[PDB]
Amino acid sequence: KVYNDGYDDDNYDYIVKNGEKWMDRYEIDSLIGKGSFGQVVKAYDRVEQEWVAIKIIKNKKAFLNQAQIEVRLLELMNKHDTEMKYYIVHLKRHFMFRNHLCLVFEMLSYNLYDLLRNTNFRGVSLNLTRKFAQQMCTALLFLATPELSIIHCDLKPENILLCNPKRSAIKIVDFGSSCQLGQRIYQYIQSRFYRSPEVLLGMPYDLAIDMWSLGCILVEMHTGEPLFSGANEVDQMNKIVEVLGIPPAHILDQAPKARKFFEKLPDGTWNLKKYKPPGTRKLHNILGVETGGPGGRRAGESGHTVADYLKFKDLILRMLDYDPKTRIQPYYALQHSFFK
Ligand SMILES: F[C@H]1CCN(c2nccc(-c3cnn4ncccc34)n2)C1
Repeated sequence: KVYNDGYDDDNYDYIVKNGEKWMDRYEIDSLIGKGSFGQVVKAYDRVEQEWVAIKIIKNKKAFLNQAQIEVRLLELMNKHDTEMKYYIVHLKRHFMFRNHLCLVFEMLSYNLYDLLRNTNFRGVSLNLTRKFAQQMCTALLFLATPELSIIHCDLKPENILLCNPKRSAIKIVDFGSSCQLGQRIYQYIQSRFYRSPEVLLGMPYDLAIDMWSLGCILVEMHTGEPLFSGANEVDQMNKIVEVLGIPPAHILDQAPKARKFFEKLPDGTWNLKKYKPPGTRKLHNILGVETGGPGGRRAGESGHTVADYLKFKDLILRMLDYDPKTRIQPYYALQHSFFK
C-alpha cells in the first residue's frame, strides 16, 4: 500500500527521515512533537544558520485549509508585532513540500501541560503562575488590537509553550481554529474544559471567550488539575455552576440553549435541570486561600500568603464573570494588583 508516492504513512503524515535535505535548505533532524494537524520536526536551516521547528501539516485538504487560515493569521500578527514582544509564536516562512504545507517557526520548548506533568500534577508556584498570567494577558491585549481582533478559540495548557526549558517566557501557538471578530463563523468552539458559558449556551461570542479560558488555565496551573473537568456539555455546565452559581437570569433569558441545562421556575428564576449545590464548591477552597494553598502544599512557603491568594482569587473571578460584557478585559487585567 502506497501513500503520496511512498512519502506518507496511512495517517496522512510525512514519514520523517533523519538527515533528509529539503529544498537545498533544511536538514531534518528528528520528530519532536505531533498533534492532530501533523508533526513538528527539529531541522537546521542552513541558509539562516539556525535551528528551527517545522510544523508539517497532514496531506489532507481539511488539515491543509486549517493551516492556511493559521498562516494568514500569523502573517497578519507578524506585520503588526515586528519586535516579538507580545508572546505569540513567530512564523518565519512557509512552503509546500511533497504535498505538505510546512510552517517554519522559531524553536520552542515544553508546553504548559508538559509542565504540569513535570510538577506531578501538583501545580507551579503562585509566582510562576503570575508570570504566565501577565504574559498571557499581554498576548490577549495584542490580539484585541482592532486590526487583528483575533479570537484564539482554543486556549488550553497544551497551546502555550515555554521558549526555554529553564525560563518562564511563553508563546501562544495553534491558530488553526481561530477567527476574527468581523468574521465569526463557528458555533462549536473551544476545548470543553476551557469553554465559555456563552458558547455552551449558544449565544453570541467575542474575544472575551479567551479570557474565560485563561481564567480556567491559571487555576489549573497553580492547582495541577482542571478547574471544570466536564465529560460532556451538560457535565461541563454543571461543574461551572458548582463553583459560580446559576448564571444571571438576563443571560439565560436570551440563551438559545438555556433549557439544555436549566429550567425556568414560576418565580421567573432559573434552576438546574436534574452535584454540589450551586456555588458551594468555592474557588476560595479550591485555591486554599486560607489553608496553605492547593492541598495545603504551599503552607509555610514564601510567596503564598493569604493576601497573595486573595489577589489571585479576585482576578480569577473577574476572568470567570458569566457576563462577557463585564468580564475583565486584557488592559484592565494587566493593571490588577495581582501584578503589582
Ligand atoms: F515539537 C514541540 C517542541 C517544540 N515545539 C514547537 N516549537 C515551535 C513552534 C511550535 C508550534 C507552532 N505552532 N504549533 N501549533 C501546534 C503545536 C505546536 C506548534 N511547536 C513543539
